[PDB]
This record gives sequence, structure tokens and C-alpha cells, in this order.
Amino acid sequence: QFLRTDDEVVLQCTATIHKEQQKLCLAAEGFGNRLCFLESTSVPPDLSICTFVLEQSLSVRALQEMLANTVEHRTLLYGHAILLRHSYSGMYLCCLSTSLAFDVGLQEDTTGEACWWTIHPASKQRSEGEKVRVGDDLILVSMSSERYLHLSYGNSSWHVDAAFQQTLWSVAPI
Repeated sequence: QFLRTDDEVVLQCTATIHKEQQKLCLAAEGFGNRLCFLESTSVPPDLSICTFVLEQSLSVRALQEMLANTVEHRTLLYGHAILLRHSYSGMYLCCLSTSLAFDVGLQEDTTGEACWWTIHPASKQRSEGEKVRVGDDLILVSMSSERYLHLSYGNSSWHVDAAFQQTLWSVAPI
């Protein structure tokens, strides 16, 4: 099966510390604090706030042409920029300006690069233009900041940010 625009998906990462491995899913609440956070699975405790829709998939050239022009169920392909709408809130996953790693959260406005993420394979091949398959692990890079959607450990919990190092995400329909 291939990932496609309009698919409802969850984004999961694998977190290991002190030899305890677990799978975590990206989540956000509809209101209040806009920042995303991560839930442990095993099914997360609250699946309705982890669901995103792949709303658009455009080539980087197309997207940058679109945006430049404002200044005065398609298969996802590697290298394309995607827009991910959080189902529960209707807002979009976004690299924020606030804090070496930036915060990742939700916003309403998609006219700008902060809500766009380019998809890249996990391997040493760029595989540019190849179809993304369910089962592939992906690297997601912010079009605004060029940082990676990234798993971080704090003092006691796992967090998600946009950082200078990569994380592999599993994106599957659910």
C-alpha cells in the first residue's frame, strides 16, 4: 500500500533509554498550549488527538513557485513537501520560531513555509520521486527552518522538537 493525500495517519517514533524500548505517537490538543507532545503506545491512551490528515503533497519547486507568486488522492513521493492537518483541531503541524532546537506545534495559516515538511527516506539513497510505501521509515525536514522533526529526551520524558539531528518516523494509516 502507498501513502496518499487525504489518508488519516498517525506519526510514530521508537524511543529507547536504559534498554527500555517503546513506540511513541505525535499528539496535540485542540486548545490551550499549541505545542505537540508524545504519547506511549500499547494503541495510544488517546488516539483521537494523534490523528493527522495528509492534506497536500507538492514538489518543492511547485510549492516555492506558489509561494513566490504571492509576494508583492495522490501518492506521496520522496522529496515532496507535505501539509499535515491535525484532525481534532483543524490546525496544521508547524515549526515554530521559539526554542538549538525550535518548538513544534499547531497553527492555522498555511501560506508560508512553516507548515510544510519534506519527506526523505531513511537510507543513504535520496529515492527522489519514488513512491512512499506504508512500512517505510521517513525523515521529515522543516521547509522553513531546514531542521528535522526530532525526538528529544528531557529530564524524565520524551519530547518532539525541530533540531539539527534526524529521527526516523513511521507514518501509517489508522
